[PDB]
Amino acid sequence: KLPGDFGPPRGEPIHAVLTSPPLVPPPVNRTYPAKVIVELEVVEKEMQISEGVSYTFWTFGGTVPGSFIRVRQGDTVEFHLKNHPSSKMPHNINLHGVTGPGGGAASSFTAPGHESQFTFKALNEGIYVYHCATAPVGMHIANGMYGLILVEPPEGLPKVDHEYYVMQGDFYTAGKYREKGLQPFDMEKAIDERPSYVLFNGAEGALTGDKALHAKVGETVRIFVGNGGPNLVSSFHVIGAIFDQVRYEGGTNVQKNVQTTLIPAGGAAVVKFTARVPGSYVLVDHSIFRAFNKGAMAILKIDGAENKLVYSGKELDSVYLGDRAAPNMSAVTKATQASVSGTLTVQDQVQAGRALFAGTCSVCHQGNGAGLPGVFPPLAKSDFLAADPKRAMNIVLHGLNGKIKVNGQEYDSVMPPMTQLNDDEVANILTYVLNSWDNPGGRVSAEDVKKVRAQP
Amino acid sequence: KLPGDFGPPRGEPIHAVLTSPPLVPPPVNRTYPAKVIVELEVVEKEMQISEGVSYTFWTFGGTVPGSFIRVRQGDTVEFHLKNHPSSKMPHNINLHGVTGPGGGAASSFTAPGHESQFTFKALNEGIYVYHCATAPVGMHIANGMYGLILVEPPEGLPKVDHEYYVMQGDFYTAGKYREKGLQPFDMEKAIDERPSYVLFNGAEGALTGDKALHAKVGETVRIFVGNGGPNLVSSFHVIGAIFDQVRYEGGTNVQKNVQTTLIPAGGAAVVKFTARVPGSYVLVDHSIFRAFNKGAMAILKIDGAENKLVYSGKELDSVYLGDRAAPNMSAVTKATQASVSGTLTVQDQVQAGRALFAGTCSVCHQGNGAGLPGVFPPLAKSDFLAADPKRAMNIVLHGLNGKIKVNGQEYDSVMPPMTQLNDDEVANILTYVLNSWDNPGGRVSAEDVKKVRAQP
Amino acid sequence: KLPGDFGPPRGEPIHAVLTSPPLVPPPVNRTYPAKVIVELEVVEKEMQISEGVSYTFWTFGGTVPGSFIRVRQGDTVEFHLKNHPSSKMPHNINLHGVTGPGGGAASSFTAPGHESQFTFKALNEGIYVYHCATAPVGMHIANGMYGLILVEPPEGLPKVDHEYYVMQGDFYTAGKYREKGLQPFDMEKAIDERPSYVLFNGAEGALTGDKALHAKVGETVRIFVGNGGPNLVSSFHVIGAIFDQVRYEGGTNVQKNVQTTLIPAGGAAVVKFTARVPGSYVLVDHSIFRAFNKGAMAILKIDGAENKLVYSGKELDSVYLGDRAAPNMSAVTKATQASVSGTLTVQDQVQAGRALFAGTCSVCHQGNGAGLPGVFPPLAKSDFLAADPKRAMNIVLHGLNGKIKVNGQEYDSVMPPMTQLNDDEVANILTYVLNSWDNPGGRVSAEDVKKVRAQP
Ligand code: HEC
Ligand code: HEC
Ligand code: HEC
Ligand SMILES: [Cu+2]
Ligand SMILES: [Cu+2]
Ligand SMILES: [Cu+2]
Ligand SMILES: [Cu+2]
Ligand SMILES: [Cu+2]
Ligand SMILES: [Cu+2]
Repeated sequence: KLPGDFGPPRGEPIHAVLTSPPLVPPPVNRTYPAKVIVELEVVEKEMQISEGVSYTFWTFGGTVPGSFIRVRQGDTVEFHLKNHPSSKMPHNINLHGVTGPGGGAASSFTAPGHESQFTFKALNEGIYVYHCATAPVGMHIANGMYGLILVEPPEGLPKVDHEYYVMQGDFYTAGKYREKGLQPFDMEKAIDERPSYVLFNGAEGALTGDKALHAKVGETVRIFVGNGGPNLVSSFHVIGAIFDQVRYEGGTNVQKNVQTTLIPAGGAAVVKFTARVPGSYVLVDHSIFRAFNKGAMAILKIDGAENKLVYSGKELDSVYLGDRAAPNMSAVTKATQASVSGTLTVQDQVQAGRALFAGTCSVCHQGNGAGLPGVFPPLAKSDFLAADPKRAMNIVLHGLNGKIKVNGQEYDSVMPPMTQLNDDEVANILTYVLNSWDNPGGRVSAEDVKKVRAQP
Repeated sequence: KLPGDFGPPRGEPIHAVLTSPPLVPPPVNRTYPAKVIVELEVVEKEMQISEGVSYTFWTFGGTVPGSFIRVRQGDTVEFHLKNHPSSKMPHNINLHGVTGPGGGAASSFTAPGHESQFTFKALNEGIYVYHCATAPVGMHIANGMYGLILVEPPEGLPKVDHEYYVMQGDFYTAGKYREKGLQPFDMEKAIDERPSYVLFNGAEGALTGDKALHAKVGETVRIFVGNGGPNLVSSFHVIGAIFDQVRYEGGTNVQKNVQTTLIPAGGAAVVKFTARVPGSYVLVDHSIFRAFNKGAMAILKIDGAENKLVYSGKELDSVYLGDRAAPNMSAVTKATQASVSGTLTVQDQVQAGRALFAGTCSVCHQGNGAGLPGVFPPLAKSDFLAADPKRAMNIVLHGLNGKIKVNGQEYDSVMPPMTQLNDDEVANILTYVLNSWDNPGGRVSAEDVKKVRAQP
Repeated sequence: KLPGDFGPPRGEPIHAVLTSPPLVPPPVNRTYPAKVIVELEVVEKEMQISEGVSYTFWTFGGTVPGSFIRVRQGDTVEFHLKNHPSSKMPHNINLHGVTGPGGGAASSFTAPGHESQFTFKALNEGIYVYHCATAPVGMHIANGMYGLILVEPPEGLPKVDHEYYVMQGDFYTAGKYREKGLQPFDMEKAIDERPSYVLFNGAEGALTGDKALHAKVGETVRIFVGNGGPNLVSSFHVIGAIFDQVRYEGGTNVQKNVQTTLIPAGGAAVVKFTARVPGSYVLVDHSIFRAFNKGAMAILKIDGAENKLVYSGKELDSVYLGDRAAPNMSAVTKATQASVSGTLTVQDQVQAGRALFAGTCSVCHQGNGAGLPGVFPPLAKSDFLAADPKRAMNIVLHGLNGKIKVNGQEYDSVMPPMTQLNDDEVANILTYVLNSWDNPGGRVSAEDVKKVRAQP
């Protein structure tokens, strides 16, 4: 007999439990094969990919990644794909782990307002990516059409305290990283495999700050980790921790005691972690510019007792978490909305600048702007700043080096350029600085920065 | 004793069986070590990399990938490399799995019209890439100079019903993807790892349509899978199926029951598949823009009985196979030749357009141009098209959105731009549309499209 | 108990042995857990990334990669990070394998002239990358802030004859590959993952020529192999040899008998090799343009007796090692310094050209400039060259094809363009050619080449 040869479906049909990320459906907890009816609906919708940056996502079930599907090896799955009548595109589905043409894609082609169905036996146990397979396939996947399906072994997976759902994807916007507004898909960037964002669960900050995953010291955590791509291979890593186990798809091989593991485009793995020390543990793609310049960071926050014999030291994690150490960056979202409305206040800018100043500036100038005498000059009550507050725009954009004097102290160092910052970002940061620490006040606009950036 | 310590060569020397892709030489079927004489000749030659796109390939044995070499662990191999006198470049060979300097490259340097020889013992069992290692090494590999050598274990590999030879490579043309004509190698793209094509066996469509690999339900298939690079790592995947086994090079580890596996640049693996359900099973690099935008798709076609208990659904695989669902795209080849000759007819364009319309347009407008009332507007007898057939060029290149009326029905949707299409492609597709379904006829030329593309 | 539950530290504290690449500290050779005090100092310093190309590296311990740290599983490590007062940036450290927030980064933030300390228990055996984790994290890593820490199993690793330390990194210069002078970090290239250099141990030629690693026939070699990134995944390969074992981080899985293995960004592996045949064995990233166009080649040189039954052939390894076959390229370094000083002589240029001519030109024109009658035309006493020595600049930059006559012999072949060569390189090569083999003498300057390159 084939694999999953467990007998005919028994009992009543089961109408399947789908879940939204980062959560997983419960274990099926049964010892017999069932007929499982799955209903999944495609929805095309604008969502925020980053604070003040909107994108038209194409979704399975209203989320990126799509709704999580959980069945048992040997089940017969009757799959219903609906395409919402608001959709502009046709869609379909390819489930990895399906035995058949297109993994279902050949049978699930569904126009807006229609529904398709096909049936498959889940022969292969494992964790599997599913995704849309409608031409142009890459555009559909790039727009967010991917998720996971778990096919349990017949005895179920071992019990753990938490199960979570995390999926990486690469995204291609016409605009640059953190450029505000509704950003179109960019086919040229996509073909060249040059993403503007690389994210977990469809957005910057999806799993950071107040949206972190949780567990307690001593608890076990299983994460179902997908890589939807379309194009990147993840050097998937947990900062400050180790994986007890890493298992790809339905593979017989299991790797144990590793921290860094390569996930193919379209690949999926199950990882397991045991919490040992409190704090924030960071899931990243260790192709590091993805993690720290394009959004590829997610957090597991562990609460419980300290273990000073295992780890003893200070906890200044804003030095690397930067602007994602805080609970959120809602001040940026709000400043952007107010700017679109034409109602942007000085305070709107100050609070957005405060959020962005973390990491970006604070690593050298400190959270309080004091700097460090002789090494980093102060922004707090800075005579150099007050002498020519406009020149601060050039300093941020193009850097500063050479001998300067600030508040009666000599400096001879190097501030790197930060040209990657967008005009609103520079404007907001500088407005924050001007309105803090007894600086002269006033404001810098995005338009001011635009003019300075354009100077030869 | 070293590995492969099986005794001295016995018997008469064996003059080795080389094969062209996608076929493999027979199992050596012997229990003793032999002296094996291998003769391989380099040939530089123009071949079609895509329909109407020529490239000057540099080849081992006249093909990309090069001729497959099959020996037994413990054999002594006397390797003769000839370089055809028509060659312009010198060449050599590095066989992975060889124990010695350059894997042979140090001893096989061969000018045009010359022959070299070196001898090695095959100590290491496994599947191995070989390639040219002549400066500039990357240019030689990019031009197609790679293949596989199998070193069998002494007892042979387990018997299977079919053995096939598939090798991925990344290619670098001065022109864009599907731009017609003789395309030079592009060193700048190659250094930047920005390929224009990513292919199996040296050409788009090498293993699709009427050139698919075959097997029957119940049969086992072994594929020797190489990645010649030069630069890309393949997220190697089979759509709608699973690999029973994946083994890299001569490694002791074997992974079982996986669908997606990472093959390094210069890597090789042996995969095994058991056919379970009829249909087309697609080998891809799941860095998806490679598979669906740059040519990285190959097909294994399985014939036999349906198994509706395992898979039950419709078979509309043109939705993802697109223009590669058909037996071939020879109409494109022919239209391109006629265009070069100055003898391009309306019918030449119509048939080339018909081939390209599959996937590219048919996913929304349907194979018969009818569209779907209220959702996708018709191209069949389209009053909107007839009203300004020229505007169709702008629609294809730059998309269309907003409210329009077509054949007495209102539409308010979005047709994405398709700027990646080349001028001949747009011209041919539109000529096909104009001459089908009682549309007004006439034709669009590549030159017409060029003018429209150049408008600001 | 956790992992590494071996008891409390015993004995006196041990002040740890750090080593500079390519060497490793000795095995700890003990059976009890210790308190180990580690002192590591950050130094920012200019070094040569390539001959005549300077870069401002940021280093742990004065080298790239940083000093190697070696402890035993179950040790308590008291980590002191100093930041030299000459530093312009703050720094910190994240050690993979540490159980705690940021792998230490949260507790080791250190301004110039300061010192930090934190303590951790080494629970996890394995080889691990460490790196700086100070915002912007990618810039710090790109500038060279990474190394390895080995956490031994309690019984120690098996004995071998040699242990070496090799770490790959990708680097991002404003200038192009081999463009001379002090090269700034290029943030735009880094974000796009488009490195100008890909190196082992921080420099082109760090481990080639007279800086090769050594062993003898019959000896075992262990290499601790890191990939610091920041961005690339290495298709890590040894030319002409095989790895007996490859083990990632602290993983339970060990792969045996492979030649090509994928190392994630931020990953580390221990590989083992047994020397069998004399010669030069090349460690490369087999994304081949990295290895042969961006510096990603290192050498293990094996001395001892020939084994003609295993490998019998000539040894012309300059065909692929090119300009790295020689002991060094010091003539390039010297010519560049003299050019900066305004004291560049004809002889300075001749010797620099001689070094660069290897591989680059010699593969076709031969080491003695004789070429091959009818196939490659001579540079030795070339009438074609003497007829218009200036035209040689265009020939190098833009190639040459078609019918020509040289020293009374007809040629009809193709010399590819070599536009990637920098102006000084072309000038030096041509000066070498003009002053060798009874050619007319004189010289070509970088400024001459610049003018020709700029012609339309
Ligand atoms: C990596 C260190 C570092 C970072 C990050 C950094 N700076 Fe600076 N900044 C400096 C140094 C050093 C100087 C002094 C330069 C010199 O010696 O020529 C400086 C100078 C300045 C000055 C002028 C002198 C003064 O004290 O008024 C301003 C204004 C300033 N920085 C603002 C910012 C802002 C705003 C940010 C973030 C957007 C930022 N800097 C990020 C190191 C840094
Ligand atoms: C993903 C869906 C999709 C694809 C693929 C697509 N179209 Fe369209 N096309 C549309 C939609 C929707 C409209 C109507 C746009 C609107 O509502 O503003 C349209 C409009 C048009 C029109 C004008 C209206 C009409 O019916 O005459 C033409 C002509 C056309 N398409 C031709 C093509 C051609 C040729 C191709 C392929 C090269 C193509 N389209 C590919 C969705 C698509
Ligand atoms: C891959 C082969 C190859 C390489 C590498 C190469 N050449 Fe050539 N070179 C040729 C060929 C072939 C010709 C003749 C072209 C023709 O037939 O039109 C040529 C022609 C020339 C000529 C003009 C004819 C003559 O003999 O004087 C010069 C000068 C020359 N090469 C110099 C160089 C220099 C300097 C280098 C390296 C920087 C170089 N070449 C690298 C193949 C090569
Ligand atoms: Cu879709
Ligand atoms: Cu897929
Ligand atoms: Cu070659
Ligand atoms: Cu190789
Ligand atoms: Cu640092
Ligand atoms: Cu790290």
